Amino acid sequence: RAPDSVDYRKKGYVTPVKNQGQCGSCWAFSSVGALEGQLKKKTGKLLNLSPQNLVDCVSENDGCGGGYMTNAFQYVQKNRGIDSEDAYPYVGQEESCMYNPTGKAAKCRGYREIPEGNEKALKRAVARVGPVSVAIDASLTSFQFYSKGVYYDESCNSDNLNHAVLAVGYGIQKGNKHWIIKNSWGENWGNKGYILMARNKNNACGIANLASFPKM
Ligand SMILES: *[C@]1(O)CO[C@H]2[C@@H]1N(C(=O)[C@H](CC(C)C)NC(=O)c1ccc(-c3csc(N4CCN(C)CC4)n3)cc1)C[C@@H]2F
Ligand code: NA
Repeated sequence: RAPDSVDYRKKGYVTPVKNQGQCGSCWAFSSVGALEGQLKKKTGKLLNLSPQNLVDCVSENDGCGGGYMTNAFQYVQKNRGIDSEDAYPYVGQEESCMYNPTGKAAKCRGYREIPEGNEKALKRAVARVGPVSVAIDASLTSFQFYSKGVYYDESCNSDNLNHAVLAVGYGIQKGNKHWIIKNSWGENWGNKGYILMARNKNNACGIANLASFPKM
């Protein structure tokens, strides 16, 4: 059995909260967050990886028009690397691919998709692998104005995924099981950039429907 609670913020696996701006690069932030966790586990060092590298260079995605995290991990593998944020900084608009192997800060040997809808498998992956890339329905006004507590809205649509975020842990708050979710809308959004989302509540907001992690 996995631990009852896991919080990778407490383990030094999670970089500061970023702000993607208007660019539809949620997928790229979700992807780099999962890579950053694996890089810390493998090398002992926490550093910011480049979402702009992904935006500009993953041709299977649509840059600031959106993308998938699976395609991002596939690119890092096929490309034999991803650059650091410092080497390839975020500008929030699409530009020509500027990937440089001199700035390479991580590699990827593959990825794994979590079995669809399986929150227990997602829990075990978070516990035993690290932070996991996830997609959710973030379209409700109640999500937009999240402040505190465990987020649950009966109107959330588990069949309508429209945002990519990072599951950095899980636990329980006053009896309500949750996922600890890192967003990419700045520290001013939510609770210092984070939201606790209902866990084991009928796959609320589709949290386990499009989850994946990279391998290093
Ligand atoms: C996030 O910033 C949240 O708001 C934005 C952005 N979104 C996404 O990235 C979502 C995330 C999923 C639900 C995990 N993804 C998409 O909406 C998405 C995925 C793929 C594509 C795609 C790939 S190739 C391609 N095109 C279209 C255009 N033609 C000319 C070339 C190929 N499109 C697009 C969008 C959701 C929201 F967009
Ligand atoms: Na692909």
